[PDB]
Amino acid sequence: MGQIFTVQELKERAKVFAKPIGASYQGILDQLDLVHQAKGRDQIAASFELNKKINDYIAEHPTSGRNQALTQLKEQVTSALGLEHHHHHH
Repeated sequence: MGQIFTVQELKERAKVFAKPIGASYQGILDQLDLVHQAKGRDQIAASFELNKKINDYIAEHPTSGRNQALTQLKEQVTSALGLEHHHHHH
């Protein structure tokens, strides 16, 4: 809340409705804490990388107002690593 979104705090808002645990999806939360490993302009510059790619979250659930927070919030730090949204044909 001070600056970078906390993983525990995200779970509260991300709780929405009781849903199955992704387990492997938790990687999205490790980015918040991991961002502490990168340093210099590369760390923050990463913030602009996933930023655009995160726009996908809105496209997936644009009807939800929560995406506005996750999109903008994650775009700050989660992107701070530029993990590049993974996708495949299916």
